[PDB]
Amino acid sequence: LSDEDFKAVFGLTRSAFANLPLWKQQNLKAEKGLF
Repeated sequence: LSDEDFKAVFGLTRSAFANLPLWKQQNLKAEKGLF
């Protein structure tokens, strides 16, 4: 998960992802297949 890859696959920055609730974080990770 490089910065641009993160932003690409999540459609948001690490900060904006961290801004998300834990369940949303895990949801997005799982959705992208990132364990």
